[PDB]
Amino acid sequence: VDPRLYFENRSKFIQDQKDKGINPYPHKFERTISIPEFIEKYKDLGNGEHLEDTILNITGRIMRVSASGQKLRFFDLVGDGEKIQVLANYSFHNHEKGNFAECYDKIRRGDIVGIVGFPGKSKKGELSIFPKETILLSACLHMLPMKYGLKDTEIRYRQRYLDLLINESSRHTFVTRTKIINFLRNFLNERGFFEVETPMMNLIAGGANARPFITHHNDLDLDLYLRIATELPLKMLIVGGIDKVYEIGKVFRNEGIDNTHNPEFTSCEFYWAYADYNDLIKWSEDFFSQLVYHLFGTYKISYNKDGPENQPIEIDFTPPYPKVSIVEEIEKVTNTILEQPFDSNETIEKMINIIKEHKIELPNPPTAAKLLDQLASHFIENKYNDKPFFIVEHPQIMSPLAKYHRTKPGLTERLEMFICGKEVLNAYTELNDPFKQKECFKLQQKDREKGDTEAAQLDSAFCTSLEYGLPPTGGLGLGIDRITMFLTNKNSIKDVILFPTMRPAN
Amino acid sequence: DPRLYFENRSKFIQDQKDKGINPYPHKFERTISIPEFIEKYKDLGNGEHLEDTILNITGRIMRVSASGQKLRFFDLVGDGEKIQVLANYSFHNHEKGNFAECYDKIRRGDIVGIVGFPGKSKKGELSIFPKETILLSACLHMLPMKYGLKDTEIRYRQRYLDLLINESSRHTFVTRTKIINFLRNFLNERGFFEVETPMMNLIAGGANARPFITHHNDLDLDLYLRIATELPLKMLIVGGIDKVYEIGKVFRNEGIDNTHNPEFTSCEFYWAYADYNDLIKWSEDFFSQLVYHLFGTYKISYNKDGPENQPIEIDFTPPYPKVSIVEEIEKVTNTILEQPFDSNETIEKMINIIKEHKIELPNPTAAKLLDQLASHFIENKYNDKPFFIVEHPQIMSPLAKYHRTKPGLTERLEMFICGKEVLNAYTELNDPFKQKECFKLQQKDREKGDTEAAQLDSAFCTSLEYGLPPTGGLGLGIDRITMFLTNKNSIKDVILFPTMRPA
Ligand SMILES: O=C1O[C@@H](CC2CCCCC2)Cc2cc(O)cc(O)c21
Ligand SMILES: O=C1O[C@@H](CC2CCCCC2)Cc2cc(O)cc(O)c21
Ligand SMILES: N[C@@H](CCCC[NH3+])C(=O)O
Ligand SMILES: N[C@@H](CCCC[NH3+])C(=O)O
Repeated sequence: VDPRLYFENRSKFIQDQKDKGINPYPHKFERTISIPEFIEKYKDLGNGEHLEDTILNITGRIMRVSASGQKLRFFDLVGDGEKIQVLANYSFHNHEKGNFAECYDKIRRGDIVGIVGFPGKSKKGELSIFPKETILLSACLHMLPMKYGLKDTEIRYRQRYLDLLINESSRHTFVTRTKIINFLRNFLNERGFFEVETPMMNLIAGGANARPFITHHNDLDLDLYLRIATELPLKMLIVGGIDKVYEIGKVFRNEGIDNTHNPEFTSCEFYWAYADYNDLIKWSEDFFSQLVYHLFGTYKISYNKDGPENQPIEIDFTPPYPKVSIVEEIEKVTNTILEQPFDSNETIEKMINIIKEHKIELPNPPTAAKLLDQLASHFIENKYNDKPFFIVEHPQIMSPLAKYHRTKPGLTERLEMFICGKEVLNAYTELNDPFKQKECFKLQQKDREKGDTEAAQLDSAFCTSLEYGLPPTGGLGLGIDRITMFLTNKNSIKDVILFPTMRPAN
Repeated sequence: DPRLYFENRSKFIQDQKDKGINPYPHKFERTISIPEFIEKYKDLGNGEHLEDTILNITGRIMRVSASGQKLRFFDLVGDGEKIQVLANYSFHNHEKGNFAECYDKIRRGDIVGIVGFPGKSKKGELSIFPKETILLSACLHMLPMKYGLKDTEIRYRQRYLDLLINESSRHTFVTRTKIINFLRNFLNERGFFEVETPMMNLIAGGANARPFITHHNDLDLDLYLRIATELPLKMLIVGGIDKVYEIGKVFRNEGIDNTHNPEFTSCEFYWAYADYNDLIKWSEDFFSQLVYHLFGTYKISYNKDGPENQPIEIDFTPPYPKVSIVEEIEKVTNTILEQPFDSNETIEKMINIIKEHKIELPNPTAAKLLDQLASHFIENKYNDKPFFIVEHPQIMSPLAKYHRTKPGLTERLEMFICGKEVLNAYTELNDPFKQKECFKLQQKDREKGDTEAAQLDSAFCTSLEYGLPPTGGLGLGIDRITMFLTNKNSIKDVILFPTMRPA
């Protein structure tokens, strides 16, 4: 009933041990077997069968406490996601080491224990460790929460260690997460790609449309920005001759937090010399179809799109995926023509009016790209939940770094894969002409002058590298935390990050 | 003069745009790479042409030469390998353009798309014989030669130029990536689990270092970049992930030199039920197996005093020497450092030792004092082999478990190559009551003006109360390890883009 008193009592227990000799936090307990190795080694065992001649050293944490009297104690020992029962029988206690009840009366739920004992099955067939001696390695001073206590509470986030022990689903989630990354690292390695590291602190934060973080180095007396993307120095490396290059790492964007946006998230971006939009389309279908089959043995997975209570939709990752041109589909759904230039007063007022007619949010500032972006967000982004699908060939006012379309004026060779209306992949044929790049950086600075503080600044060091000749390349970005959300059936980005960014408890 | 060169090539590109031809074509389908090309056709004798194999080649032209008007030669470099291109007036497809006009425009550094056949020259240099050559992306500047990158900062700002000219820089970052590749699989074979902890936190803990500050606007919240991955990894051990690690960047806001870049790559792992001794063997196993994986031997050549002096042989054969820090300082300085080490007297004693040896007084707490004594009297004891500094005082190690038999010390180890700290490990402190004792001690030395004194994480202290099992944790400095395995005397030579001033 009273956790504050429970913790105050256990604190006295630890100090009462030190006064009366014992050390409650010993340095080393040489373990002999792990609990998973234990279950494998002795699961194929008969009912009631003991092997009291094989003595083993095993560790773990107590998570269930019960007793069938003063002479038989029952526990649940967990370790590495698995579990065995501890069957402490008074007959098998090494009495030279201490009194049976005095030893086990101290055990509480959460205690980390070292056990010397032998393996066997119970009468009912429960595979158990049968201790000869049990020594406390690291006591748990607090009361562990119940599964109910964490269900719709933020303790999973602020106290992830509780979530990792109590909920089996949590360990499963993050084991899947690093399997997603393990797949992608080798998927690129087996294809001749070269993993690198580009700085996260920069004089200018380019590569995306987002407000950055700013820090300060004292000894240099220099203001550095946290990277919002890895796009530019990776393209500088293609110039350097590394024709197959990529990076898996954290990027930082100082903007709103919600179920799809954590301030720091993991991205992967690879750059592929002598590849284009089509290769990036085929790559995205190849990788996602194989990523999903690698984890599930199927191409169709089910996802609770509307939360856990409501029924799930089924997502079919089987290639090929639908391709939807952003301008012409917005055209069709709205029955209008977006005349070019898309950034003209006529086309901007037009889009303002169709945003106003449908009572959709007006973006501030009403830049032409944000109008198009909200139009695409409100009209084409949730077109398919049955499968992933590509929104392609964005106008050049939206894609300052994408190469212009080879047969469609004003558009780019850009693609974007969505799952359940959530952007998960960004790719395009790279804009490799320094003459046309400055015009998209100087037009972005004027967009910056209108209050669009996401409008990309002028990186000069990157512009100079374009002047030594960037070969025709194709680059693609992956939002890893979002891929993990869908592939682990979680509705929040806080559920696929170990320690998400939270409002402080003060 | 370069300025005129860039402007001619700049005007040259605009001429092509007005003249009709696209100077930056969208797509050239390559059939074969330059590495595959050498592998596929290395064995051809001097003079043979397979005129039937019409191939599509890519690369960067890095040499221009001619023999009259009908013969043109270039060096096509790609993926670190180089082949010849022999353009001859007979094989040229005259339907696509004039021979001389097509090839007079190609200059050193240009990205081209060649369609031709494989063959070896009369002198026997493996060549590609184009029927048609297309400029895919032009080099507008003048690329320097190898000497243009010697006495300059250019390698660090324009790493792409260094990678394109100095063939050794490409070897170093391949080695850097192979180092990390080996370490990840070394841990993964032993059941370790890779995670990613926050880089922005309410508190910067896990090391004795001053952090960077930043601000998240929507939350109106100041956040510190992580100086270590230590504390959030240990709370994951509490969560039941007994073999956890993270290979990533950490940020420390201090001075820059040849072994300090404000952001650097570390690897920390945490191994429950292991100890000071298990980590000692892990370090010896890993560094011996890593060296052998790279070099086929346990002995390395490293120019400790630069390429202008004779190098030394680093023998990574295990085991490595272990040296106690307080014991050795006391022997080498012929003094007695008494406990408490942060007592006024032995603080005054260490200060006087530094004074009569004429060493610089650290901005003078006992832990900073001890660190200075170790740096000048211990840390260069062994250069021919890596060695461990062990059993540090707890005054220095607030997160390390106290030594089980040596009072005042901890079960800590630091490994050094050529006097550079490259590894840090100890038996983790898991008694939460001793932890807050050590964190409150850091605040007293923080009150004396220590920017690098650890502030207490209340989240982390609460974590140990739920029970942190006996654990041994270790930390690697990836960049510094990369330096010694690539024979580099600066950390900037192993970081693709080191932190530097604006141009
Ligand atoms: O995860 C995210 O996805 C990216 C979008 C992602 C699409 C694929 C290419 C890389 C970028 C956008 C974003 C913003 C933010 O402030 C926080 C976040 O977690 C994310
Ligand atoms: O390279 C470095 O190594 C680490 C020391 C290294 C020892 C082994 C464990 C990981 C940390 C110290 C350091 C500080 C700094 O501000 C910039 C830097 O580049 C380095
Ligand atoms: N850096 C991009 C991803 C790669 C786009 C294609 N080069 C982004 O932030 O979305
Ligand atoms: N975080 C430590 C490395 C790990 C030490 C053992 N937990 C450091 O910065 O040196």
